[PDB]
Amino acid sequence: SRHIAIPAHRGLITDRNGEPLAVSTPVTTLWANPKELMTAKERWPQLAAALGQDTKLFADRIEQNAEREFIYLVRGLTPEQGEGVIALKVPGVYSIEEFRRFYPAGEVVAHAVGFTDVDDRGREGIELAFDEWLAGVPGKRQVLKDRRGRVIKDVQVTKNAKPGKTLALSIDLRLQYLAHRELRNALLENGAKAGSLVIMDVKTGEILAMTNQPTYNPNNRRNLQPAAMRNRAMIDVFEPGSTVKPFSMSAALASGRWKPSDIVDVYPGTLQIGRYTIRDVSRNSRQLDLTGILIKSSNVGISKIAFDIGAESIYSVMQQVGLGQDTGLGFPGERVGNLPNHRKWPKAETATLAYGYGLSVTAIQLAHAYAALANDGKSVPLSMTRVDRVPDGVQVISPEVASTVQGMLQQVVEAQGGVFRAQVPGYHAAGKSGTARKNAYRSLFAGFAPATDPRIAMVVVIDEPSKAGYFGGLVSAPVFSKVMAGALRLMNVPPDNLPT
Ligand SMILES: *C(=O)[C@@H](NC(=O)/C(=N\OC)c1csc(N)n1)[C@@H]1N=C(C(=O)O)C(=C)CS1
Repeated sequence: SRHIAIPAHRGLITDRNGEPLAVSTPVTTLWANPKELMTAKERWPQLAAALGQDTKLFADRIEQNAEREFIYLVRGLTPEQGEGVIALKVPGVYSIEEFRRFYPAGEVVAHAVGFTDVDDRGREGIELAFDEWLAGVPGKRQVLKDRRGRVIKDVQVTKNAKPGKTLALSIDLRLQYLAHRELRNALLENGAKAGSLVIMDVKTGEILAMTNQPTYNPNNRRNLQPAAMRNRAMIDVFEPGSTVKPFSMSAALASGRWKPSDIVDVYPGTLQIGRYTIRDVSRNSRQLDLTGILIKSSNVGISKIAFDIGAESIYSVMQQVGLGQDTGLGFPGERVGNLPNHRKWPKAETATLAYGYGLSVTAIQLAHAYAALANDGKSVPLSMTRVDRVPDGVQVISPEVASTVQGMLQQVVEAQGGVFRAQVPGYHAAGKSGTARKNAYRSLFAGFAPATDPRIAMVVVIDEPSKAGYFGGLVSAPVFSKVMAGALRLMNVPPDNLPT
């Protein structure tokens, strides 16, 4: 009276410049027909020894499967060892060439690229998200096999196997390597638990780099730490704190009620709402301008503006920029987080929202929001694939307001008492630091550069540094500076810190 398969070649994954990130490698699979093996039991020990398996257990397996016409012996071998096994001429042993992925960049892009399971199907990262694109379609062979199950003849092919298609990611391996190295070093210098760093192109929406620590070698899937396998930029939610204040400020400027030169009274550094007390870390301020509120990261100052303008305006900005919103990336394990909403906002939620307490975002969401702000208020859809034709953006923040806030974030980095460690020598940079209290802290910095014409947005999240420095401007700001400094030269962006 059979229907055997023709493996499809799994589609190549490259970075944006064509560097291979996931490559299908030929392997040899060996299967057997126990009906033939039963006629050649004397050959089994030599075959067993060559496969690794135990002599008596392997013999027990065949004796147990004597009546079956197909069984698997082994599925992953090099074609070097596959040819060595084939040369034994054992009756009933047949071979099939399959594919197993190899990841040339390994740990550098393990979380973004992801990996494949035993069936060459996508399980994590891009491999999973674009499995349909990458997998291709297996084919159906037909062969004449007699009563013994011996493949005697080849009668027909029922379906032709179609290879998967190539996919170019948005990731720039040069930028990915830099962010990976700098984030790892920063975690070691701070003795931190974990970290994430994302770089995005503000003009096209492309994710140029996305790294997390700890990472793993997807070529070493020796069943490592599941926790280490977490793509934190997409699956871990956190309260963004001060890094969300530029969006609260954007709502204030768009309200018509506030200008940067306006003053807010933040004395004595605390603000009471019933049983709840809002508190600033530095409580030696009285009058602060809107830029000063961001520089000093005054929670009181941002709260007073929020009460004046209303939480609805702030909620609308944070929602439209994507905080706690679906990214559209289609990553099955990716987290949306949560953006609290109310019909009538009470005072406590208005203040906490404006200073980012009780909100849940991802590092990718936080970065995308900063990308929209940097892109004069236009939100460009997120993309993990190279973008050749840029989709239309949505104007989420008015150009004037976004431009004004950009200037304010530049003063945060450049002005007296600002986050000078986030300065990117040679360029004008802008950003906002954050420190979230979980005696353990999370240190954040989000920003963009060059301020004169933003090109790149970046988010640096370091979880639980355990050394002396713990402020976002101390722990995460230097990482932004180091990575931003390298990324601008790697993209050949002209330095904008020039003389007047
Ligand atoms: C801004 O992020 C703000 N941080 C906080 O208010 C919090 N803890 O203070 C240490 C917080 C917000 S949500 C949560 N669970 N905890 C001020 N920002 C910074 C900064 O690093 O930018 C400071 C200079 C100190 S606190």
